[PDB]
Amino acid sequence: EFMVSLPRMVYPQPKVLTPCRKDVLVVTPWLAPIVWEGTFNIDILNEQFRLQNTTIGLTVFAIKKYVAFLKLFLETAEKHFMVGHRVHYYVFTDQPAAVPRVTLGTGRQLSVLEVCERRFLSEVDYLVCVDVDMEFRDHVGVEILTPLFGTLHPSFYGSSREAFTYERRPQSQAYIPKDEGDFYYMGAFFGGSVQEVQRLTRACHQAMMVDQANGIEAVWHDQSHLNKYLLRHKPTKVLSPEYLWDQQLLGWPAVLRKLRFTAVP
Ligand SMILES: [Hg+2]
Ligand SMILES: [Hg+2]
Ligand SMILES: [Hg+2]
Ligand SMILES: [Hg+2]
Repeated sequence: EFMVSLPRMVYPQPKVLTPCRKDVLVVTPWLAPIVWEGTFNIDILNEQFRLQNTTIGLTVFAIKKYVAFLKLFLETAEKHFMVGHRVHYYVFTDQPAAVPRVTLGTGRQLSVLEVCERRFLSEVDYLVCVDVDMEFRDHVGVEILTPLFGTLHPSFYGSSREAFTYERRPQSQAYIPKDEGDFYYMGAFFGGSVQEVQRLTRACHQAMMVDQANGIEAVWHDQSHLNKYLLRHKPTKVLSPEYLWDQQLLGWPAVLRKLRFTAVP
């Protein structure tokens, strides 16, 4: 928590009387930034995070045929994910011997765990939880780091809340009525401090057990419960769909200046 001074740095003065974006919302109503290209100066942010010796954990589950996605996923993470910072990849897999041997940059490591415990608390400062059937195509960096973040679902970012595919059955712990909801977050990319991520996954797991005891299974299971949690425990940042895109399904709209992390065709 003690933070050394930034060095002198030369960059454009912020413009108080020029909006950052005129096409999109860049702050939530609980004053959490919404991360779009143009909002952040990455040099400032990199300094702040490097001066804290920040370590980022990146977790992926790769079960059965999903092991095939690891090579592209890790290679492209090496090009685009937290470059310059300490990174610890945790690959959770039923096929440890099939994990590809990917060459890592300095300060980057990978653990294979055969299939949250406290090993994370001792090893990393932040945890980022993503799906493996994806590739990085542009910068994903410390601009996302915060106590708790969710990402806007790319199919729903323009939708009204009544059209969100939340769990709508009142018998479910994930239940959200039609007049509630900020955003529709996708399960494929969330994170935060280790403490906040473990709170979330603990809460989701308990709610999911309660539903199962009541003989009910939520519509988009993990994602429905994620959405309920983030409704009731507001994220400290929200990532734009730059951070979770499918170009084959959704193209490349003007509102996206960059496509950073995308579905594999
Ligand atoms: Hg700006
Ligand atoms: Hg995780
Ligand atoms: Hg939950
Ligand atoms: Hg969850």
